[PDB]
Amino acid sequence: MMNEKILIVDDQYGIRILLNEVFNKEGYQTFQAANGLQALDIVTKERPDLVLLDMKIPGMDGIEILKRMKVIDENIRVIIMTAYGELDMIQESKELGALTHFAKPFDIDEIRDAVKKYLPLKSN
Repeated sequence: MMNEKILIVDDQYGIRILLNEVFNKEGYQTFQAANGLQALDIVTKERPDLVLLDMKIPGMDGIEILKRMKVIDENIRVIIMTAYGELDMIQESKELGALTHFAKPFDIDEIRDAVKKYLPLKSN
């Protein structure tokens, strides 16, 4: 316990400001990205333990991005965000290296709850 680097990977604007302000006051230094390529760049200059991959990006599937994250360090918690039902490679995704897979529309309460339950942060 002694760090809090998060990386929000996504292109659609809007949610990037929700996870930012929320993880901003809560006490988390999250960043912003888009193409998996960038997510890796910041992951190498920051090496965050929480990586959010949005499969709703208009370009490619982050599925491969994760494979690269775990390959670097199996001790890297990387969450995902896609359909909240049709499990398309979501059940196996975690098996490789993905805590859980949120979806949209999601609730800032369930997001700050799981994250706060995963990584430890100044509380009380």
